[PDB]
Amino acid sequence: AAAAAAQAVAGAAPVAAQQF
Repeated sequence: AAAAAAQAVAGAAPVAAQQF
């Protein structure tokens, strides 16, 4: 669970950064 959690956030982060 931890590894997956972390990986989804790492991947998502920069996307959100481009829009807000």
